[PDB]
Amino acid sequence: APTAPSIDMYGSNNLQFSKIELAMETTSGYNDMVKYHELAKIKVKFNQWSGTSGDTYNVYFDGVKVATGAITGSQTTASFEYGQGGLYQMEIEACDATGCSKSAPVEITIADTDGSHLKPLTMNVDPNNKSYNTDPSIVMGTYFVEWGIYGRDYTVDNMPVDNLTHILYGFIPICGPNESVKSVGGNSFNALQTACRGVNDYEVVIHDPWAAYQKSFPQAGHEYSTPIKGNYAMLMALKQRNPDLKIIPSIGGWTLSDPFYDFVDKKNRDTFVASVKKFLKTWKFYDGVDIDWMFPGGGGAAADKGDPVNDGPAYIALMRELRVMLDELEAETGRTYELTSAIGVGYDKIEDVDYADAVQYMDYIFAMTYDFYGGWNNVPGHQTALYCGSFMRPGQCDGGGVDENGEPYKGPAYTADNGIQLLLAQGVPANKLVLGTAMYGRGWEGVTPDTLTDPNDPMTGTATGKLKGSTAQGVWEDGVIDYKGIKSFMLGANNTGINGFEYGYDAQAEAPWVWNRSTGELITFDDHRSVLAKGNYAKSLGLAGLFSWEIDADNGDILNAMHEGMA
Ligand SMILES: CC(=O)N[C@@H]1[C@@H](O)[C@H](O[C@@H]2O[C@H](CO)[C@@H](O[C@@H]3O[C@H](CO)[C@@H](O[C@@H]4O[C@H](CO)[C@@H](O)[C@H](O)[C@H]4NC(C)=O)[C@H](O)[C@H]3NC(C)=O)[C@H](O)[C@H]2NC(C)=O)[C@@H](CO)O[C@H]1O
Repeated sequence: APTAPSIDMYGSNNLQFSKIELAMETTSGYNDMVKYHELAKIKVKFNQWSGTSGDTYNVYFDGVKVATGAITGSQTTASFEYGQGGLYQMEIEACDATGCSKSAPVEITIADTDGSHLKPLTMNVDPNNKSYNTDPSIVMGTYFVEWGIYGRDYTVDNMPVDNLTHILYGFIPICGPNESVKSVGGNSFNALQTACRGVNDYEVVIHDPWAAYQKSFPQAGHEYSTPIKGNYAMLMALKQRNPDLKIIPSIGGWTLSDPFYDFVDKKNRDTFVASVKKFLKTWKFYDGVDIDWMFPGGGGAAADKGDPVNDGPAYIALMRELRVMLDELEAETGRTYELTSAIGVGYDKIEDVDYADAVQYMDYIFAMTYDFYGGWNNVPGHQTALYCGSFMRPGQCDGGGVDENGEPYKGPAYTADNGIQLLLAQGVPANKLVLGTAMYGRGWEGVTPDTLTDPNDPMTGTATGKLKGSTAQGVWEDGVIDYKGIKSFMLGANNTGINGFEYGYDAQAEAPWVWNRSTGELITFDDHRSVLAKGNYAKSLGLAGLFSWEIDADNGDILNAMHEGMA
């Protein structure tokens, strides 16, 4: 037998290889920054500085032969390709006529976007998040936002993953018309332009590559040489920790829906669908696709867009086409992929789509049963109520009555049940509907007692403007506040109200509020009681389960109540 091969670690790139190349120190176009390979190029060097080198080598991964070639001289380079990610015990064998000798086993790392090379993620979850034995068949979803790692300081390892079936990752942009992005500020439009350089219109990209895959997280063991970092590497590790968990990219959202309006042309859908397939092959930790178009027929961020004739049919066609594409992926991989959508529940949004048609291709509809009322005007109301509140006029709930000016209502009032019933009325099965819970409040100021028509219902008052405050109190935008902020600064330990605020609950609507009489500050949100009511409602109707926006804003109370309501 010849001399046993000795691995040259430096000449073998410390045995670290990757199926994906990701730019870490620059920012450029998506296709410039991200290069995915179906086969990793492996290059291992070994030495035989004494005795006979032999004639032939064999490379083994966990005892399975993966390469073979010739040995010449004391130095040998073994170049081959390998397509499965993970950690393998590598042995290199040298053979001649007299026999074979093997190197000592050493670990080789081949990175892939399924996280197979990564150890399961260690968590840092707020202990206020409780442990539950909820039926795994019940949907328990939430949104994790890409930008939450900044001011909100909320990272993947903070998620109460044991209390979730679905993580929706917001948001994936589509290259093309995106004027609505400018309303965000923070240089987000320019960031999108950069990402889209070298990318065709209607193809998906990553908006924030720093957050997505570049940022080094010490809790995930990231270092300079780590081939995948950021939120994505952490989500990959999360898949290893919780194998039954579904992680789904959310495409669009309020600010990134503009390109959807061009899906009336099938050519644009074709381009999009193909890009999504590429995206799911590149990022293997993702378990499907979620479409967040706000909204078919219009009424979204872009006032100049919306086609009530063609948008709904395009939406249905998109779902059909996405399902065909996902079926291709299922055939190629043996995996199961999910197709979902978050949708508006206002009567004027629901009416623009035949969801009975669309839903045949879909696993779930995430019914966005919030944002019913808010700081966009000075009219108080329950933003996420199950039913019509006491503040509503007779006939307002169903929409058959008349407003202040004598003008008839144009449709049923904005409530969760009104939305759900409209979807059911179309023929959508209840077991595909997921009910939305809010982990945030919307709010006003100047709703002082004198503005109220009913003195002990602040929802009958009138605002002077939006709720204002600091990010310390969870106010990231005027008129919007994190639930955990409401709890910390308005509710207090026993939900009795602090800092001039009082707690109230509309039993008719199933909706809480906090009201400061002196400042006129009023906040509408979901709390333990209303979320219990939502869970009991979801069970009674046989809905698929519950979902929420956004997990960073919860302190545990809301997700806790979601589980307790579905018990
Ligand atoms: C029932 C019904 O039809 N109601 C309508 C309301 O939906 C509508 O109010 C609008 O509601 C959407 C959904 O909640 C909301 O969209 C959110 O917008 C914020 C910014 O305002 C986004 O958060 C930002 O995201 C960017 C990236 O895009 C981040 O960089 C930025 O840091 C984030 N800013 C903050 C403060 O966190 C959210 O991502 C986005 N949510 C979703 C789900 O996409 C709009 O803001 C609401 N519009 C207004 C004007 O308030 C209402 C008004 O149009 O009309 C009702 O009829």
